[PDB]
Amino acid sequence: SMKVTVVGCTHAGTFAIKQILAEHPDAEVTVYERNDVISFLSCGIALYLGGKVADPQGLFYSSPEELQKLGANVQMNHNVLAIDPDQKTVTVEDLTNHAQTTESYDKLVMTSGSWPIVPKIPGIDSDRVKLCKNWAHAQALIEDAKEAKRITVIGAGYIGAELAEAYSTTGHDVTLIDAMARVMPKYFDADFTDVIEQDYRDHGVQLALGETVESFTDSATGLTIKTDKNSYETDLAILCIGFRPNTDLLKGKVDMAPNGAIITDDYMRSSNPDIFAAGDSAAVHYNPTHQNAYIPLATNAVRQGILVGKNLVKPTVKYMGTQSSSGLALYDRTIVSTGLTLAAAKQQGLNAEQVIVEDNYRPEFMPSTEPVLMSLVFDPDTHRILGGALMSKYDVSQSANTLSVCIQNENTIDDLAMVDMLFQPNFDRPFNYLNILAQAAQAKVAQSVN
Amino acid sequence: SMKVTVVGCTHAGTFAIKQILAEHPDAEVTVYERNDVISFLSCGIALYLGGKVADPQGLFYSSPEELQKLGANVQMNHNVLAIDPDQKTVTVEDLTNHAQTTESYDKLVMTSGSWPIVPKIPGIDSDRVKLCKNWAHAQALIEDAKEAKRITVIGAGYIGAELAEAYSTTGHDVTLIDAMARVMPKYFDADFTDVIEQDYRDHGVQLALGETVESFTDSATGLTIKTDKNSYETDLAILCIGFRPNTDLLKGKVDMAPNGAIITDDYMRSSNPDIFAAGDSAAVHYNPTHQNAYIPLATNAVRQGILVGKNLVKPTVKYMGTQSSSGLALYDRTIVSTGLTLAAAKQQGLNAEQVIVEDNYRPEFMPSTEPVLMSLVFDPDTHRILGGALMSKYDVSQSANTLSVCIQNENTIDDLAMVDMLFQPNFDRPFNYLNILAQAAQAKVAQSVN
Ligand SMILES: Cc1cc2nc3c(=O)[nH]c(=O)nc-3n(C[C@H](O)[C@H](O)[C@H](O)COP(=O)(O)OP(=O)(O)OC[C@H]3O[C@@H](n4cnc5c(N)ncnc54)[C@H](O)[C@@H]3O)c2cc1C
Ligand SMILES: Cc1cc2nc3c(=O)[nH]c(=O)nc-3n(C[C@H](O)[C@H](O)[C@H](O)COP(=O)(O)OP(=O)(O)OC[C@H]3O[C@@H](n4cnc5c(N)ncnc54)[C@H](O)[C@@H]3O)c2cc1C
Repeated sequence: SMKVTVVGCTHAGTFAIKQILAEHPDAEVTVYERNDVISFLSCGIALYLGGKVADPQGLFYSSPEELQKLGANVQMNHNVLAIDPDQKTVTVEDLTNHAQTTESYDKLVMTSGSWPIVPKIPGIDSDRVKLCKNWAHAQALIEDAKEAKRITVIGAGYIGAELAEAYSTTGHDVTLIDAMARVMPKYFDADFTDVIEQDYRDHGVQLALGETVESFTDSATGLTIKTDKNSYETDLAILCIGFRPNTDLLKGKVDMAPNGAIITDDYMRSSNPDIFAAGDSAAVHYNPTHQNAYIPLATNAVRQGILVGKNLVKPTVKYMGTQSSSGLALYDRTIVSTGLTLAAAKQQGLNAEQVIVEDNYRPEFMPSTEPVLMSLVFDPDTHRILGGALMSKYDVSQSANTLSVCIQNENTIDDLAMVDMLFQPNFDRPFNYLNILAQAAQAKVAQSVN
Repeated sequence: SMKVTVVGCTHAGTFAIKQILAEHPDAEVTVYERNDVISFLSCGIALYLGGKVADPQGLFYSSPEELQKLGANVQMNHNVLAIDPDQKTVTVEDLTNHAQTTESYDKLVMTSGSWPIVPKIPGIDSDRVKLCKNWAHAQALIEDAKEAKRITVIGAGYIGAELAEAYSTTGHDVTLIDAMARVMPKYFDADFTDVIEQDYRDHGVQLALGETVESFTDSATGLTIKTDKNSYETDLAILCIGFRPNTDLLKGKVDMAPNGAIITDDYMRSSNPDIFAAGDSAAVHYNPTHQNAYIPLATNAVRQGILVGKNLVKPTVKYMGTQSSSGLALYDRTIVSTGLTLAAAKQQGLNAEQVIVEDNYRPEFMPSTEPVLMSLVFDPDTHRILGGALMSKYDVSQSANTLSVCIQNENTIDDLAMVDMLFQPNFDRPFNYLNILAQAAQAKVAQSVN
């Protein structure tokens, strides 16, 4: 029977194994995972530290026992040491006793995920510097936070943004450091990040943007972080400066993006047709640019993992690409986005323009309403929508998914300006705020012809 | 100068006039309207009677003074008595002094809307039987509600359902009478309306479904309503049994649906190329069936009004059709839908199947979560989505707009099962509930092929 080896099992491996067992019940599925746990939702780390999680056992949706019950050979606490594609073998180490074995496979599923970026900064190995990815990192931060009054987050991505907000609302002195000029520049344009950065300042968070960390120096009174512009002392530092594909097992053996992300076809097959990749270990087709990108999100992991099971024997279901749709909740604001920002679109030489619209999402005669700040990025010549974002105290998260479907179908600002959307004052004005947003883009395009 | 006559001005006429004046500033636009007010939002009637509207003056978004300021010859309190499309002339009556005039036009915009259906039932002319459409009807119900403990709603569509809910939550004894079997069967299937009808019973509303009103008889202690199965005494009866296109001015002169709705091309031109129709006076292109239908919603009126302005001279912007996307709030429940129900699809002999899913909309480890009941109607052959509905105490209204864009682009259950949507525990599971909905539809299709 067909032998399948799965390297790594958090989200992409979990969905791949379940899919393979469901559609090929005769296949021999062996899975190796360094940790003793699977299906951990890292998105809940900041939610717990922020107080919002009572039972940490709810942060798991699967288990090694469940995959075993489904018919999988589950080998937890195993570290894959080598992958031999020409001999189609794999060498694995049992971390409980160093026992090494060499096994054959017919298909290999590379779901080894990613690992945080740790730069060559002097003193970064300090015990007051912590990572924040897996369940082990979470349990450490859970116990270490009660004593760390001063928290410093290094890296102003969405993960770093969530940690700073979660620690600020729980009685900590928070400093947010990043070398980039703005917070979360991949998701939102300057109009959005200006409001968010003001929210951090209003809540006492010290913003140290545009500064590069140079050294970590430990003393009795805490950890001293020196940047090219200032110096800070903290009780704990957390690294949130991005992720790197954990694919060195296949380096030089399958085609890769410069950062190590495995390049796949539309059926999740690598350059080696017997090695599949899914999740943080792989690149994704970015629909707005029709090129590969590294977008390490759980949405890609669960989707690509399913496709691995669909296409294990032969191509069956094509990958639909992604728009990198994301959403965040910070200081009672819902901040969502999808596709390209204006900055990213121009940074990549695309013909793009932007409209910014602020409106109450539902009529004022209602008992309450709330302003929603909206952005729409579009090609001024083809009118094709390239991206969009919404920010409001009202939960506007589902509108980003509406925009994602628009971009998936390559709809224009003219499609969105008039497409049928419901009206009821409990929810919106006669035209939905997404219609109003696209009508503003039309007016900006019209203001150009005349 | 091009002379334009607009017959009727609530929503479709308001948007048409503003659009015509903006894109043809040198048009002579003359508008006649029986009422002395424009742009009244009839959806606010039930919202006020439910205590959700402090100032009823805010239920307007434009005014005759505004249209005149924009350049239009605004003739309020005028009743158009005749239209001659051959000679391109109109005959109007000034309702303030009975004065009649006769004017010519180059183009005529027929935005005469609709009027409630009044059946030939004995006693229905009683002063205790009230209509519920325009601002004059609203003021009467606002003043009568104080003296009407017992309210009887006739017609269990969305309008009557909202009135019954509004009165019942404000201390009124409510009876909901209708001859059809379910409430709002044009929007929702039985799984949804069973829960809705149960909410009415839990809140003390007397559901008189499957009953046919036979007479209204005034008595000493109010109004006696006799049906074929029961007898009711009430203080106020409100007719909510549907709407008829108010188009008798053009009967036999332009092509019409059997109910009188004016049939237009994709540019809102009637069979007479110089007469446009928009709003409740017209039939709409229904995308799920690709046929003309009568769907009197404010969403269609504001859209088709805009298209009249853009297509006044020559065809410029095509009509995108509609999905009849709608949404309501009944007893803290957000209930939204778009496209075909399974009942309506089978009633028209369409190859259609349905899947029903109930799930918590976001993970259980969050501080709170809420169940959402979901429906997806699809063609089991082509996999094309025909319609969908969602119901939850959490505001899921935006998801119906996502399904509308899906139907607009003729996406399949396979497209929706895997299309990129954001994940963050504040909003959804790793797969958005819309993804999960379409994945269950794939499962139903899969269990039939094997
Ligand atoms: C704090 C945090 C918050 C996040 N929030 C969100 C969010 O809100 N929304 C969203 O969409 N995404 C979010 N993400 C990203 C999301 O968690 C990742 O995309 C997801 O973990 C990727 O799934 P994966 O299984 O492909 O990768 P991984 O989770 O990294 O799984 C890889 C596994 O492979 C194992 N492994 C690696 N090498 C070997 C080897 N030689 N032998 C054996 N095992 C090996 C590793 O032990 C690891 O467990 C967040 C991430 C973090 C860190
Ligand atoms: C209680 C109620 C609640 C509703 N709730 C919603 C909702 O929540 N969401 C939604 O999308 N839709 C809703 N609707 C429907 C929506 O209000 C209508 O579709 C909308 O009014 C249609 O706009 P219209 O201008 O085309 O038609 P109309 O509102 O009927 O306007 C027609 C105008 O033309 C005038 N007129 C007619 N004949 C003549 C004549 N010979 N001479 C001069 N003037 C004339 C009339 O006086 C009238 O003012 C609701 C309707 C009602 C009645």
